[PDB]
Amino acid sequence: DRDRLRPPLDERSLRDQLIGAGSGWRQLDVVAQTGSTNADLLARAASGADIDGVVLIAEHQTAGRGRHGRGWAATARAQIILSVGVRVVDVPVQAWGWLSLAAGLAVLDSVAPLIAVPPAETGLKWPNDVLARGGKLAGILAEVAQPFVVLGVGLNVTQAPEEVDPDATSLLDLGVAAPDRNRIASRLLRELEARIIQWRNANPQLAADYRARSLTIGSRVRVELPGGQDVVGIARDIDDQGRLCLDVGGRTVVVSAGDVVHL
Ligand SMILES: Nc1ncnc2c1ncn2[C@H]1CNC[C@@H](COS(=O)(=O)NC(=O)CCCC[C@@H]2SC[C@@H]3NC(=O)N[C@@H]32)O1
Repeated sequence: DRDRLRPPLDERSLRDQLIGAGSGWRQLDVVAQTGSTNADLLARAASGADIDGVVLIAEHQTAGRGRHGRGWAATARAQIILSVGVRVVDVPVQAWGWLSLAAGLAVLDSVAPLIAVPPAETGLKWPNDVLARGGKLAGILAEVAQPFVVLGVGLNVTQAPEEVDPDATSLLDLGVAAPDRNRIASRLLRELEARIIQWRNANPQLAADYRARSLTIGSRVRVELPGGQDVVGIARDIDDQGRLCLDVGGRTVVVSAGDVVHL
């Protein structure tokens, strides 16, 4: 059973590795349990905390939140569940969508080398679902608390799909025999720091790297839009606002938000 593969995080070691000269992370806490790490960081910002470069990791999360008012499920120590704060006020608002795409890229790049063979449908589903073998390996949620965005990552490490969602997968289920969450969390946060810096500086490599890992671009898709309408087309590109560009029988439709199904 998977619980024998879920030792606790080592908070001291993470701080040792991630906080100090050369690193932009300013604070890191591991809590045993909370409702929602995104909610917690937002609440800190709401009461005046400077949450830029602040990391909050929860071993367990009981009232997790997904995009568009959905949920996120977890069992204790089975995921890496974290939120970070990012000051965004210095960047034009039209570019903030790319911060969420950057986070997906970082999560993917941090775990991709751990999988034995790269199986089909492994990469990013727009916006930033991390997929492996067509299963959802991580979900990312970005929320605003001016002058910040809070980025939240739920990454299935040993999480069983029946525990959370039938379309989920985990590093364990992909063949990582003994995943080390301290190693993985450190890699994730180092990748994320670089991608946040690229985003802040409008580095073209961010969009290029996102395209290189996109499962959505080039695919026939059905996109379920907020408001409950569907559009079926072929995904062609992402624009400068991080929006999905669809070819719908020769007519272009640009979507800011939606649920993508690869057909
Ligand atoms: N562990 C699962 N694996 C894979 N699929 C799942 C799982 N738990 C439900 N799901 C499914 C169930 N249906 C809804 C769906 C929500 O998907 S969603 O709209 O694309 N949103 C997301 O994927 C964003 C999720 C962000 C979660 C992080 S955890 C740390 C932070 N704090 C917080 O409250 N939210 C963020 O997730």
